[PDB]
Amino acid sequence: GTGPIFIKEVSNADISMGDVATLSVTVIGIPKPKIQWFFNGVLLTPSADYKFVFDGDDHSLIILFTKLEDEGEYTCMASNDYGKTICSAYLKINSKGEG
Repeated sequence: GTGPIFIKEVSNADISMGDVATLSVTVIGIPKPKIQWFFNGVLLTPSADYKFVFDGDDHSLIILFTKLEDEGEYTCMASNDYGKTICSAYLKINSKGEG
């Protein structure tokens, strides 16, 4: 019965606008921790262009069809009966446009 531990924390990433953005972690703990993702501190929910996927101990956030507005600080939080643990990364979206 241990708190959650990030074996693999999220990494910063640089993406061109429109490409797929991914953030990945590996987490362990008993009971199996639950994963949540935040953008500049606000909870993200699954939708057509955000996928919350997992496989075993691995979790990923997948952002399809990125727009400049998706640039910012993404936080992974893992939670179980014995604690809560976070890690964060910066997603930079290199964009082209006109005012």
